[PDB]
Amino acid sequence: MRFRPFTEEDLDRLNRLAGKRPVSLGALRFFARTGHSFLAEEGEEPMGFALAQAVWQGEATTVLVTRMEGRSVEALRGLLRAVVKSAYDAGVYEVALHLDPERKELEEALKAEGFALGPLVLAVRVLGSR
Repeated sequence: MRFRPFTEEDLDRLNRLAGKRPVSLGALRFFARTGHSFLAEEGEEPMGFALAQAVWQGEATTVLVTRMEGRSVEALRGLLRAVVKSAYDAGVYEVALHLDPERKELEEALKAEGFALGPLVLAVRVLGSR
């Protein structure tokens, strides 16, 4: 298992991991530039990815993970660790992401990597695209 930044040449790798929610090249390019996004692979096989960016919240920075995918707890843990280290080296105050409670592997990985789960819940109103 290894963890590294991804580039445009990794589009197919990320999309092999993305299920029915593809990653566009535009999204790949944005996230490759943040310094907080990574890909996991076991040998040549893609095993996970994390898309994240720094968000100023007025007094401090949160690194917000938009998306994480992973085929094993090990992959997810290592991605969490890479995101956390990129946040820590940059003096970022916290790392946040949204957990779907049915994703049991991610729940296990978050806990193992020292994340507090809840009690805040995501409230969303979808307006749609032009």
